[PDB]
Amino acid sequence: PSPLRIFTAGGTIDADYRLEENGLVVGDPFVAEVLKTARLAGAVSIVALSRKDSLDFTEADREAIGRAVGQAVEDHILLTHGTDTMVETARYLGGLPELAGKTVVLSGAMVPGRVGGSDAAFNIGFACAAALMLAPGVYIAMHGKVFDPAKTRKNRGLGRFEPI
Amino acid sequence: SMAVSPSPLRIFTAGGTIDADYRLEENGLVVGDPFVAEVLKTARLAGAVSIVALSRKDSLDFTEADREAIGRAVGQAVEDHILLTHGTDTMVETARYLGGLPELAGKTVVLSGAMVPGRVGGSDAAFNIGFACAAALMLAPGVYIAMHGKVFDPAKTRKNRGLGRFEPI
Amino acid sequence: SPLRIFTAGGTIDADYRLEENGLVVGDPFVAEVLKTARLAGAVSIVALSRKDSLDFTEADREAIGRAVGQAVEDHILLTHGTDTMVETARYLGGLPELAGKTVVLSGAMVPGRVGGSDAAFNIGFACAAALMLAPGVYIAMHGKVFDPAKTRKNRGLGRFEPI
Amino acid sequence: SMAVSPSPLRIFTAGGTIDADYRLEENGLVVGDPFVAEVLKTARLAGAVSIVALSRKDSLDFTEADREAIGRAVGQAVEDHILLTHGTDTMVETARYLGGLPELAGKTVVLSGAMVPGRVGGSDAAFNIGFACAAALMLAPGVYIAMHGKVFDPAKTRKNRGLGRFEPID
Ligand SMILES: N[C@@H](CC(=O)O)C(=O)O
Ligand SMILES: N[C@@H](CC(=O)O)C(=O)O
Repeated sequence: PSPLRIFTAGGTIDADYRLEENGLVVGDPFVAEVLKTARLAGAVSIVALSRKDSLDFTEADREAIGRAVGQAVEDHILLTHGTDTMVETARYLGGLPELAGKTVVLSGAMVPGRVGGSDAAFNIGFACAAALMLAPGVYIAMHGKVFDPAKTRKNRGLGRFEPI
Repeated sequence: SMAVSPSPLRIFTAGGTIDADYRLEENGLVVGDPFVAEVLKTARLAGAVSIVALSRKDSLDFTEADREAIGRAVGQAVEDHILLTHGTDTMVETARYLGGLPELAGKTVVLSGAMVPGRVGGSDAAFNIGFACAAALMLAPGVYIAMHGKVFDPAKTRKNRGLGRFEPI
Repeated sequence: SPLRIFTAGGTIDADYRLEENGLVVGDPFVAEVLKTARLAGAVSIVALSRKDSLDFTEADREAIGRAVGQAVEDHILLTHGTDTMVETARYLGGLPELAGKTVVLSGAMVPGRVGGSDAAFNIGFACAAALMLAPGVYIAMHGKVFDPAKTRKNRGLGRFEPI
Repeated sequence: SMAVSPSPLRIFTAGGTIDADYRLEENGLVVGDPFVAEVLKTARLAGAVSIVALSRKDSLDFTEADREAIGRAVGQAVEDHILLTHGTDTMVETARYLGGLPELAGKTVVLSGAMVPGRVGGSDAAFNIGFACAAALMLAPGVYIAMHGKVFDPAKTRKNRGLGRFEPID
């Protein structure tokens, strides 16, 4: 496979329990736990960007994410991210000429990887393949399919991303 | 019409380490229920995936006749995107055989599995199932092995039993 | 001897809900642990509450006492939040109608449905305690037995400790 | 002085299904590292439990010699509360053997294990470890099997291989 760069921006996928909080915080990146047992053949590296809930991201934050992705010489990019503003980040990156040669896939999980019954590990496998296999562009890989960010919204009534 | 989600992927299960499960009776692992069905239960899929049983043999005990029946089931599917979960010991044999079937020419057919049973701690299974479902949807028509976060050409691949990996010839 | 298990909620039973963007008190985790415990003996589970123990009032503890008093069983396990486990245990230890019973409170500092949880160990340990201890009221946590009158939850330490 | 938590329990490990783990070399389960150590890492214990490896043979491979070596290790512990994790197939034989040693008269010695490996989904292991730790602390001196959420008298217990359960002899 082509070299894959993974950026971690936080989200439910990375949530972990803290006694002090009496609840979940955004913890260490769950993608690193999945890849530790994936027996990878190829070149993959993981970079920490942010440990935020995506609800708390500003236009400034999205701009910083785009410049960070442009710092990678890799042409295949996975960004793990909260689902609540995944569409906004993806649309923002889709507009950056500097990223036009890259395949950039955003993913995450509706249930924390550290909670029972999580979609995280499946989503990570699916999104790593998507980052390696899709043509240049910006995509959301969730629910075992590929979404066009310009034509996607998160439907909270369904608990899924859906096309517009 | 209101939007209908397609179900473009079909999964077949042929057993293998991925599906092993502990049985008191035997004091060890047997080939059990398909682990791929457990991963997809919590994957919050937009579509559905039809999962069909073909076999629960060890991939070491496959004959001509077993490989031929897998070819018919895959050939008869309406879907053009197919994942076959399978033992790793003879995954190359099965993949090479399916490569020779003109009836599969318009289909993307991916074989995958796991070096560690899904029901054992520290398993590659869930990652490999996500990666392989993506590969089955995104690769051009052909027959592939998706393992170790990469895609292998069956004609140019062997299983290294001692090293626990697929590798190039 | 027959064991009766009451569930009053707590961290042990927390589960994720998409609606909440976080944890809520979910179904009792003790039922998931006992499902695979291959039990030989008579055990039954009753739902009492799904609160964070922080929201428990005197009336809440009173309802819990009457429910335990409805059980003919002499071996009782109560799963519960850790934050007011001492208050509930002290209240039950004052009820003459429960004097013949061994009543053990337990729970977990990490939710059973979160990785790295003490829940399953705590449930095994507490079920043994409920069956093996003399009549009384006890907290079983950290692999030992606490006397409620002489115990506090030290949030700085993250453990129950003697006073 | 400031309060010191005692460590009144010692754990010995003799193998068994509880400790099984998958090995690619073998294309199956072997007796791996002691699973009790994994349970106690996340148990938030007040004390500290010393865990001592005695054996990794399958319980069916135990000799008289092996049982004797286990009795000498248990007898030499200073702790009066002892848990021995073990295979279920010959747990009764090891338990009966220990029950005959005068050296163990003042100790509460509990044998436990699991019908399903701790590293396999749906395992009884973690429950059984919590139960057995409590049993080793709370039971009077003697030798016991703690399985299925109850305490067995080794002299009046058999392993039902078919049902994967310990049962009384009535
Ligand atoms: N509030 C979370 C929701 C999620 O990731 O599913 C986030 O956007 O970070
Ligand atoms: N806040 C929780 C803490 C715990 O159970 O550990 C409760 O009392 O419900």
